[PDB]
Amino acid sequence: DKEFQVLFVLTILTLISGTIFYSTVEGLRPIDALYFSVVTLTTVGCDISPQTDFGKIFTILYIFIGIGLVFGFIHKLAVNVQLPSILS
Amino acid sequence: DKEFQVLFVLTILTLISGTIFYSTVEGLRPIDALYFSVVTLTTVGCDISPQTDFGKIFTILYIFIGIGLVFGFIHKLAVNVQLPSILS
Amino acid sequence: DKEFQVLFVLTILTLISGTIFYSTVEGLRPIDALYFSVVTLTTVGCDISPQTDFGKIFTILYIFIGIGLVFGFIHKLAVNVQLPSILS
Amino acid sequence: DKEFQVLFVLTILTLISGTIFYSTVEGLRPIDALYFSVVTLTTVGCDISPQTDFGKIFTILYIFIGIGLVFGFIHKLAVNVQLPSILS
Ligand SMILES: [Ba+2]
Ligand SMILES: [Ba+2]
Ligand SMILES: [Rb+]
Ligand SMILES: [Rb+]
Repeated sequence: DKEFQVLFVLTILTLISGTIFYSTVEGLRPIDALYFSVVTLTTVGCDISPQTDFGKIFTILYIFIGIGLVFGFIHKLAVNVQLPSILS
Repeated sequence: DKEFQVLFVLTILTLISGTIFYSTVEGLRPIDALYFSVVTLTTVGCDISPQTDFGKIFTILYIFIGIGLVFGFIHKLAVNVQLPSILS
Repeated sequence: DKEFQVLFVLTILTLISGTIFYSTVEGLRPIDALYFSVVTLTTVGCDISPQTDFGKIFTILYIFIGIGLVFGFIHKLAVNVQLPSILS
Repeated sequence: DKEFQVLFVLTILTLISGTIFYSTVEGLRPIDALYFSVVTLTTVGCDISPQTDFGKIFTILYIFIGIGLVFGFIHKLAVNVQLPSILS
């Protein structure tokens, strides 16, 4: 699907931005930065929190911007891929 | 859009109320109070929990009143604003 | 509203059940048990986790049963109360 | 219902996969592995985070694949089963 493709690409770019930011500013390992971005944007959350004020401000903006996109991608993956394969 | 503007203003006022409350009652720094309000209303959560009973009661009420508004704002941002990707 | 009334009553009974359970089995203070039930059923989550296996099993069942009801109540409070008052 | 049964079976299989994985890779007790899978897929979250990189990668993928199915099961339970309250 085309819109699923654009949602996938935007989700990947968002997770890449989060990885880069949290590895630079918060000094996380790249895998830890990626995990934090993922559990944050899916609203799972973890015991980790940003320590710098820049990290906290960016996390607020990142949450507000990326929750909608990550969950649009999850919803489209569920409704246009997972449902037909289940029907099979 | 107008409804988007109402939702933005209400979200800002809700986060301001949360910031003021958690900086007064829970003694958090204002940036920390804002971060806690944001991660609470978006259901992300963090390792911080209110220590006073007043903080806990206010958080229960704050969750129930503000989750709907915050996620309405996120949805309207993602749909009525976050679609310039249609310029694909 | 009638269905809003039944959703409110069911949410109150669910939070009461959670308060009683987590104050007895997990030894929490009643306010702490109520706060844990609230942040759990709204998927906010907190740093607290049940220590007993009974608490963990009950929490799994409680999550699955009460997320749908708590969020039906939140959705109805947003759509049948908050929206018209906003329009005013 | 039949779709409810498919969703229940898929949810059980997903939680079983999560239990097995988190008990092997992360060394959790089986009850703890099941609890972590449940609170992760429902987006509640807990103070536990995977310690191995394999655990983190698997959790990212597990979140993205299972959130849709788990919440479809919760919705179908709450709507097609949790309405005997209509006997009001
Ligand atoms: Ba959620
Ligand atoms: Ba948490
Ligand atoms: Rb959540
Ligand atoms: Rb959470």
